[PDB]
Amino acid sequence: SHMMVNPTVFFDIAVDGEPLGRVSFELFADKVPKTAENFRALSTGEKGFGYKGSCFHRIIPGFMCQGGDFTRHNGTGGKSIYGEKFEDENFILKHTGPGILSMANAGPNTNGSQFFICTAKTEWLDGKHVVFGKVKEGMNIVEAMERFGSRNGKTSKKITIADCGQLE
Repeated sequence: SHMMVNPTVFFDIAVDGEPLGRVSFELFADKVPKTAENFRALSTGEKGFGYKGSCFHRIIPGFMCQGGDFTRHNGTGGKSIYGEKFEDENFILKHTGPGILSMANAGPNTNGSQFFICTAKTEWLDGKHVVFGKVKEGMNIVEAMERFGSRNGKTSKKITIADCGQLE
């Protein structure tokens, strides 16, 4: 069969509570359905929990912006829609360049809710982080976010997902 149109999610980002702009993502539901569905549902909040009001805890210039720890706000928390953790679905897609959306994890088969947005090609992550989407619009907003990170990931201003959901 021919694929359905892949879903699209938005984040509205704020910096110290001041609006910055919107980033929207294509989710590769065609190729990585279970992992796309988790991120989609966490973005709408439809299971009773999710990304709205969470922070980007770890940002490294030249490398990636990381968020999705909506329970502990520091990289030690988060949960999936399936349970605390779920398996690596597949490694079909690779970390090819800026904009790629991929799962953060704590080793093999430990996906929760944490994710990162690449700002460069990061091929050393191929085969151990599941790639499941890409920025489709607002890569410039990710580049603005990026400036507020540092080599050790600590942010110099508070970067938050003020609002998020699905646009048709």
